[PDB]
Amino acid sequence: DDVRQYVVRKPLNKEGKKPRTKAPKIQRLVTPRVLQHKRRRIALKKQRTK
RNA sequence: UACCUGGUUGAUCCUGCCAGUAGCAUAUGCUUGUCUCAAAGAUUAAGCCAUGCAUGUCUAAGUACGCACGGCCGGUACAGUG
Repeated sequence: DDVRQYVVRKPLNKEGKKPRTKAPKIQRLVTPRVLQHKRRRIALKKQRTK
């Protein structure tokens, strides 16, 4: 199930500006970038043994 | 430039120290147009201190839901500045 689906969103309704909603940056979220970093670390191990 | 002048005796020479003389430091006095460098609360009290300042710091790369601002496109977690 998707954690990013269920984020607690915060409204923002101040006069003189457009009413908008903010959401936080989710931490400890698996993304392609952390997986790419993991692959890079294992690659560094590979070249060191070679 | 390895230089001298004077002072004891009625007069001569000498030992001898002193005064003058030149440099360096500090202080001070009088005077003082221009320009270039430039020391400067050590000496006496490592005495005592009013007030202000003398040490802070962010990149693409630790943490951003402060609308403090700010475009989306709209379920697009997080634009970006901060």
